[PDB]
Amino acid sequence: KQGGQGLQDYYLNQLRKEKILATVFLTNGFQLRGRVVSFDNWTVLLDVEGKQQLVFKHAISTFSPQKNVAL
Amino acid sequence: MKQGGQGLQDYYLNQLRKEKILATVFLTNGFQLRGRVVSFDNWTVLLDVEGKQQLVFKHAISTFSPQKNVALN
Amino acid sequence: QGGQGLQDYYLNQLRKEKILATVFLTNGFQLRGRVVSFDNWTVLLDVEGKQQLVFKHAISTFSPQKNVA
Amino acid sequence: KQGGQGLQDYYLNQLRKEKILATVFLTNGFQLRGRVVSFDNWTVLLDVEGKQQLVFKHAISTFSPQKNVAL
Amino acid sequence: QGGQGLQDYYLNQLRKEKILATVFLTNGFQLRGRVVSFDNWTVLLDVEGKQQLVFKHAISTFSPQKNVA
Amino acid sequence: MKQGGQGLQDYYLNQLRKEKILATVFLTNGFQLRGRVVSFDNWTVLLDVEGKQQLVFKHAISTFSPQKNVALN
Repeated sequence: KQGGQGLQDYYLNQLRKEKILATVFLTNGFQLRGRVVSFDNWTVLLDVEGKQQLVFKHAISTFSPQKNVAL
Repeated sequence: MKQGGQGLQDYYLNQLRKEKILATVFLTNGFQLRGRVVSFDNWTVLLDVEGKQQLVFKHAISTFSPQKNVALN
Repeated sequence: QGGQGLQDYYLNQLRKEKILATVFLTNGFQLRGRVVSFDNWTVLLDVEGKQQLVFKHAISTFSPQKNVA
Repeated sequence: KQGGQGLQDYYLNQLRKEKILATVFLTNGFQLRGRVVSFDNWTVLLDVEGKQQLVFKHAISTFSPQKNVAL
Repeated sequence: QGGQGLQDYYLNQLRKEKILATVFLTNGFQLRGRVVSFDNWTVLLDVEGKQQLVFKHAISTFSPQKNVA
Repeated sequence: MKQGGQGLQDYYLNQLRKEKILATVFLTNGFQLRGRVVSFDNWTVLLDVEGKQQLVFKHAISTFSPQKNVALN
């Protein structure tokens, strides 16, 4: 649903469902290693060693997963 | 009853607000705040930091890092 | 009139009460002044009697000298 | 016309009409000293010592005029 | 389907032609890879067989090894 | 015939494009390019830099600095 974010929504939903570990590079140069708990259009909820991280997507540069998502 | 595509954001910040959970807020410029959520809209967050008020624009916010986890659904 | 009531109210109180505030930019640069006006994208600041038009996308935080009610 | 940019459009139009010199601080830390030739919603056209500068507004931090605009 | 025909066509050619490209981020950081997919906000890159989901707001420029027609 | 609020931008980049005027393009990260406009839409610019193609996102662009001034109206 909602066009122009089919890749984005699918990919983050795969990361979350598959519990794939990923490095999330922020545009400020900081980085987090975690699993996707949830997302909406503007934010992602992360688990980093049992603590919760709410990351704004405008702050995100890259997702780097441990293993690839099936397309 | 929600504006689509911001249900996670709105709920989480509201949970942070209602529970008055202390959080470290990392800004995109590398600055950081330790405080509690007083209010929010679509574009800004109002923080309580040691009894002083900080109005933070969400575009400048990178991460919310809470002291206690928020209950989801 | 939008989903922006917190921001509009707060900047409006800062203006009306003439509260002095430090405005930290995403630059890491900062301005210390009073708000004269704003719309959705900009704020007009008074800094030692001189006018500064700051874009809101460039702004990080408003830090007021005294709290807004 | 066009609500929520009454301050912005008026102020930049005053700078342009009045030919007031201003320092334009960019969010990258660079700065230009010039006069407003034109603007739309996303850009400003600047004159800096006789040469033209097209500045994107998303790149602009602050306008600092030599003299104040009448409100 | 928008005002975004240049961008959509170009990334689509890069993908179809399998052109290797350097992707410079607003970070000053860079990625060297191939485009697997994109939507309006993200691009999927192949970097040495590993997947990188890069947000378009984080991207500065695409620099292709060979020109697109 | 124009999309409101981008008449200056669209005209100027099109003039730069039609005249093939050489320009220095300063990016927000401090990087810079010297080239000519091949194409643009709302979100990107295509550059010719010494015969090589550069697709620049407009959000990463700070300034266009032209070699020759563009004729306005």
